[PDB]
Amino acid sequence: GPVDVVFLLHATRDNAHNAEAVRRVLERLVSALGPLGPQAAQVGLLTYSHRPSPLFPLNSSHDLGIILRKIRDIPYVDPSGNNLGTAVTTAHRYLLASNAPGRRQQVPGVMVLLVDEPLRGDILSPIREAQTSGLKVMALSLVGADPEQLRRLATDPIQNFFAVDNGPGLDRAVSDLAVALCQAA
Ligand SMILES: [Mg+2]
Ligand SMILES: [Mg+2]
Repeated sequence: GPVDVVFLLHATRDNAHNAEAVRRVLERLVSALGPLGPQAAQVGLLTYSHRPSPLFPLNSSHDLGIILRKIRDIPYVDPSGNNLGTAVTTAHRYLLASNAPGRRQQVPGVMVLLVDEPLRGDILSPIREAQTSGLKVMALSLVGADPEQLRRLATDPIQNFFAVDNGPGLDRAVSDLAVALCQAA
């Protein structure tokens, strides 16, 4: 069935060296959603440093080729910063809210969190409010992240996946999340 998915990525000059690995991850996750279309899957994207950067809304395009180029051209230019909290809030207010561009009513909304560093500041309040508004929150913790942080948010439990390494550990986590996304519709 139809689904509105918005991915949240940590993107700075500090983790620019992992951009290609993350791109391949996102490609698999976008594939997991099935055909893109106004009556099918939609994808939005926001990145975060200390500040949030919405890159494109759910209805920016249904052309898979264009969407993947946008992902390819994600700016990794910002200074150091890992403010996931404000990112969640911004993605909610401007990309997944009922009034957001391309957001479809009676369609499940999903917020997918990519994390690769220990989290600073409050994430509990933004995530809880996203859940309360009816959004499904999922998180992929990449190598470098603290795997316990997004597991101890007690708000409803999150579907968490942790890459214990950048190899098979990563592959398993991504596959598990891909299955989880397929079921979210
Ligand atoms: Mg083209
Ligand atoms: Mg950083």
